[PDB]
Amino acid sequence: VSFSVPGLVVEDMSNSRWPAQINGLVVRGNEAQVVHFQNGRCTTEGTLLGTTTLSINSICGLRGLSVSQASVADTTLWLRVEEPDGRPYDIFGDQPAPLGTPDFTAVIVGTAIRPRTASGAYLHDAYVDTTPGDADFTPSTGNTKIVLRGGGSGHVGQGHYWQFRPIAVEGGGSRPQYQEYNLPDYAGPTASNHDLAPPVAPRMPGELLLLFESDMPVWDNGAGAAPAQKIHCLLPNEFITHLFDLQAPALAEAALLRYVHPDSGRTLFECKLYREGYMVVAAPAGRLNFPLDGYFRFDSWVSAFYILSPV
Amino acid sequence: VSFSVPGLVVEDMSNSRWPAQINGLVVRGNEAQVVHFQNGRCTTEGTLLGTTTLSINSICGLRGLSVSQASVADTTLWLRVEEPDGRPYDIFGDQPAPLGTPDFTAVIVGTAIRPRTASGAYLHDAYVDTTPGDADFTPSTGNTKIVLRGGGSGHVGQGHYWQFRPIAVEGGGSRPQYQEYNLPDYAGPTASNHDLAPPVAPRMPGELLLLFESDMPVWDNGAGAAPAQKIHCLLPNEFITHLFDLQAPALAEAALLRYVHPDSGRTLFECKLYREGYMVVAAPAGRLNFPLDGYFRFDSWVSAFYILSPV
Repeated sequence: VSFSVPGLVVEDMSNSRWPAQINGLVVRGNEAQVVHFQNGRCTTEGTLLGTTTLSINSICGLRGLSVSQASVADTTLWLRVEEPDGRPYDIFGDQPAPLGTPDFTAVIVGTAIRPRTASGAYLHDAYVDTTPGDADFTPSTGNTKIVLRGGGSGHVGQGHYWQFRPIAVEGGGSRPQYQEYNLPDYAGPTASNHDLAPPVAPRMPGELLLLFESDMPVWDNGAGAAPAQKIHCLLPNEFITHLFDLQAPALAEAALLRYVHPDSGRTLFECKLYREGYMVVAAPAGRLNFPLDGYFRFDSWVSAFYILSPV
Repeated sequence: VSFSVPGLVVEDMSNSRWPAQINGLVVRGNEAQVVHFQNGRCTTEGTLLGTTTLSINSICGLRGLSVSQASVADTTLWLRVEEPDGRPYDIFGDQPAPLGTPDFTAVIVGTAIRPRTASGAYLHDAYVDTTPGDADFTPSTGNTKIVLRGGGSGHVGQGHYWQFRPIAVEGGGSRPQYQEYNLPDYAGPTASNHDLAPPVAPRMPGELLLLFESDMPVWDNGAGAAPAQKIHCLLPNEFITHLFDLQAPALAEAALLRYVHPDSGRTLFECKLYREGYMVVAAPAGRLNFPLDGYFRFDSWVSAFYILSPV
């Protein structure tokens, strides 16, 4: 099975850690805070890592049956978290948390949805505090607290299917910081994470990480004064489903991709997609000024010592 | 280029008319209301139709710069609608509306997001009325009205980028009906649609349309008593990106697909994926009781006269 990557243009592809179209290519330096994403992790052989799900609508989300607080105006909803496909979460499996689980610290704003209930469907404005300041964010041990913002009492009784779908993160001076490179405490403050997908840090001199950027919407209680945010990922969802479906074995350490721009009728830059599932370019940190109506094309398997042409 | 379909399991794939995982396979008879979807339309040769976009996060949404009402407590947002990629919408092109535009009539509840503006990012609870009752739904002529529910004044000034992201449809006695098979008036109640993707109506006797189904969340002002809903599409997004990227010529009228279930170690049913971009089965109308951890496999090109084994 020969290796290949999708021929879809960048602006048509979606973020693997957040529901947003890709609207930028940026290069990240070798910062103190190491990339350690749990979502959007796939090898070139199509091995999903961490909490990576192929189910796009399940990304950075939580889902499962409502339970009582004992068994574990704002109203708290308590979920027994499960996998996107409806099957139970394996506490002692080799995932840090259920697939799709948020992989960063912030207060994630979204909607709590109760879509199948016989008495009637229900939804409500909600948020999930994923920071260590929330002792109840413990999806690694089977439960999470979701806060229905300004209502929901009488609607959170046990025994019902719920989804939390993300819309934004909180911003503003009084509110907890959004830190996309800071992993949450999946088992809460009192216990440790386990089975994390490995850190991502380019080993070769001159090669810096290429990240796919999206806009991150911000909630600030109707003010509209908090500063705009972004969120990044190693690979678009379409790369991930493609690699998964393909299962091509890696013939070298990295796959040389060229970024082709039909309107220019030529290659704009080249990059290496390492077996471990991340891209690098020979370029300094910062935003790449290239049109996003171009696509990646697999040209060759190369060694780790293949020297990239400067971007 | 040989034809193939994705080998991904159904429960991993996503609705091409709505942001939701697929969670059902249903069969639809030949009712008075003919399937006429504008989203989720792609041929087996990878040709996109209607308003079908590859940008998953753009589906059933609106986006573009804010304009003044003149140029065209609740606060009305007026958009100059554009394409998902940021390029202008071609009023006199061959789409009924910009790509991803909602293709049914309802009141679609969602979030109006102003995510990049320098003075500060903003968002608010919003809705878009796509029924003929809203004369201001005219994306065919370049403008749509989005209603910010219970606020937003002072934030809707001209010259800013906005997105409306769908969450649910309204339900409950006093509210306009959700009709997923009823096309909207793209040019408003006083003008005609143009360039619609063609109707979907199986020609062969005994063959009925197979649809991929998802849950449709319902907003009913926090009551939680409105009946639960569904939404359907002809092909999941993962099929659509696969067909687009592939561009494989059709060799007959239809591709015989087998639904393979690894756990059962056998084919569960078969179907015909017509070139026009829809699947049929030899089965009566209603829900298909099959596990959704199976996948489709292309086995052969067949004539329209190929007789399907009953499901």
